[PDB]
Amino acid sequence: MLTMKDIIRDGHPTLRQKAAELELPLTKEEKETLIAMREFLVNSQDEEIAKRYGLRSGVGLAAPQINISKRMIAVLIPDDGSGKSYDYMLVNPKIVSHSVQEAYLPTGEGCLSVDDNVAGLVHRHNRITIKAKDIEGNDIQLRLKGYPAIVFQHEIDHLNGVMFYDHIDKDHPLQPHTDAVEVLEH
Ligand SMILES: CCCCC[C@H](CC(=O)NO)C(=O)N[C@H](C(=O)N1CCC[C@H]1CO)C(C)C
Ligand SMILES: [Zn+2]
Repeated sequence: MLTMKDIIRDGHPTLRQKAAELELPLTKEEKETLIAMREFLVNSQDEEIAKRYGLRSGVGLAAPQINISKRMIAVLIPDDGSGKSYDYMLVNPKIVSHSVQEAYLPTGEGCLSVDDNVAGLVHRHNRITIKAKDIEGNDIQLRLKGYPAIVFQHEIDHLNGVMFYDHIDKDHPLQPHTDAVEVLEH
């Protein structure tokens, strides 16, 4: 069972490296790792379990965050009320296309590897199309918008050694870009 002790903190060199592409099929160890990454999110979102193991609630996790420099991510965004939910374990995810229009969460973003909050808007693409493989090597192509698009971009960034605060404007951190879409926290 993965817990906060497995999540490396900001400053660790692995978080700034470029994660390595995965060869398909994945080995048994890599599959178990990806499943455990997803299980971590599940547990983090369970009030009782998260309390018992002092887990910080999260909706996404990238292999580099547990010191594994491989291009694998897990996203677990619960139903927001629209009936839409996102439960994906992706291998070699890549954004193949995206909108020019940007989007951002009004209160900024948080990271499991970053202990203290960092104020500032993180502008990302409002719409993206991702191609990736699933845990069994099959093909997956997602068309995402708004909140989920932001979460997947946050995770993919980890695979390229990019941290959310890298996007924050030094001078005007809370100034939304022209025509950027404000995404309600959901
Ligand atoms: C904008 C991108 C969001 C997805 C990623 C992050 C987790 C992370 O560090 N991934 O690499 C997350 O879940 N962050 C948390 C988060 O913002 N959450 C988790 C559940 C609901 C929501 C609001 O608190 C925080 C509090 C650590
Ligand atoms: Zn993060």
